[PDB]
Amino acid sequence: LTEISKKITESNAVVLAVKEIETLLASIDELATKAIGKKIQQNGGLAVEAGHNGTLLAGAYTISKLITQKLDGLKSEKLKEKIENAKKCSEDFTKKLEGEHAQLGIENVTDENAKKAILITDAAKDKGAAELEKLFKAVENLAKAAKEMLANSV
Amino acid sequence: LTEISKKITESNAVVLAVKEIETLLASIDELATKAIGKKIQQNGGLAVEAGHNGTLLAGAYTISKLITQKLDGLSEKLKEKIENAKKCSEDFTKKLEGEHAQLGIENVTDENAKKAILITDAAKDKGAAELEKLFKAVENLAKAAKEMLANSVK
Repeated sequence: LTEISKKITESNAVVLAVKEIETLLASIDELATKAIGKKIQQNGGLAVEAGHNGTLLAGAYTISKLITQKLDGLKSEKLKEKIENAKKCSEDFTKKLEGEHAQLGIENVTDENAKKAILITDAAKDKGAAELEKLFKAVENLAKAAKEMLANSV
Repeated sequence: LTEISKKITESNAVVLAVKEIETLLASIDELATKAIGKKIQQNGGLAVEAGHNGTLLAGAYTISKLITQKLDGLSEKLKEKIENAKKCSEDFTKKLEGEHAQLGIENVTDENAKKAILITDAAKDKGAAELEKLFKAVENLAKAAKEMLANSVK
């Protein structure tokens, strides 16, 4: 019974650490679905302001660089393959954004190009969003396995 | 007792839900410290691109509203700590809206963006002071939630 408390707390530490990565991905999705081409509006809400998404994409870039860092701190023989798959997907996403600097690494990034980078429901998603979509799937799979380990401990 | 396990899972759900809010705040701090006045750089990293922070602030505004929603989703022990954080989250959102003249444009200067979301900014008079209070209210809420989970696991 002394082993169970040690097993529950340490497996919950993985669930908490994975939740951090899940939420970082959700914040990118929130920037993509709500903030692209927008500006703060008088009396609340967002108003349309097309084509100046350069600093917003720098923010998604920085969060992608936080996501791989969190994946590096994860270390479990059962989750080794699922963790390493998420880390490769997180690096691919960051590298794809870097490769599209000609269109994404400017101030006046168009709404279309910003969506192609970070909006996973974008039709073309050929400037990073397809890599972001794989990163979502890899992290969701890692979360499901971690949540099952905590349920088996309890 | 088998009933204790019900206490562990339900109190761990609170820890997970608060961690989600903490991470949303960390993403805003990551936008503030790294992305303001920046753009994606060829070969990696971020390059200087002053101003044009308007859509980045729209993203911080959107994440601030997600934080308020998550605080609404939250335990008769933590009611005052939850209500205090919810009040701080609404104050932060309302402060950003009130500064729409300087924050609700395309070409938001680096200085004004930092006054809004960079809690280490010296002036911090366009929202960052409210953000700093929100950080403190959430970290105090997190400490209380993890203390309740530690009492359950023993």
